[PDB]
Amino acid sequence: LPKKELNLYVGMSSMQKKWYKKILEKDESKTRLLNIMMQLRKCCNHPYLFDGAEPGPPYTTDEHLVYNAAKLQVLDKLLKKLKEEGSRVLIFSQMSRLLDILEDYCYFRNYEYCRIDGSTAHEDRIQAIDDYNAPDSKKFVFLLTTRAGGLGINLTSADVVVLYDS
DNA sequence: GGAAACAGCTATGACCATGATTACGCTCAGGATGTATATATCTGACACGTGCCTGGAGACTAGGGAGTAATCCCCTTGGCGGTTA
Repeated sequence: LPKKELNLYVGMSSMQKKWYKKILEKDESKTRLLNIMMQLRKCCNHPYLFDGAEPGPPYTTDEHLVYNAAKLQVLDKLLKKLKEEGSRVLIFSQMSRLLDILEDYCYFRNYEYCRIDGSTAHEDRIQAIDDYNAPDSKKFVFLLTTRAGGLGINLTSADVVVLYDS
């Protein structure tokens, strides 16, 4: 059985277009751009990563996060579809900090999962893998990094794997 | 009927409360003192004219400092992963 591949070209969120211009035109201000590569990469990845895109002193946790994000709207659609389809999904990303927001947004949707990140533990890696690969595991999603997570482990219990970033 | 025993009354001392007195401080008094003020008058120093002259300001040439292009490559940068003190 082969594998399918689709590249979900989604438009960059209009809400963060303010800050994306604020990065291109150097408009928010008075910070580093020593690696314009990464700065645009983080804005390409997620807006709240720039330390002030989340204005709330209580830091509200609601649909605004998926609202202000370009990708998570398609993610929310695909998570709803794959939940009914029973697809056991794996998510890969580069920024461990971004995964915190996904961990927070996983809490919002109340999914079971296990978060493996660079330098979590030794026994925690084993146990989180076991719970995810446990038979009939309801851990519908699985947070994982890119350069720390997928270098030899087998996840045949899963079928669909999604990249947040390239 | 007498003696003991207890109870109540009385007085006195003790202790606390109030009144006065005093002393000390201070804040007014008042004196002492030293300071500001004004004024009228010297006077020396600062400002200004005069003369002069030599640096300043052009005027002119020439030759390499500075300026730019192109090139490159090494290095700083940043995020992570995983340790541990």
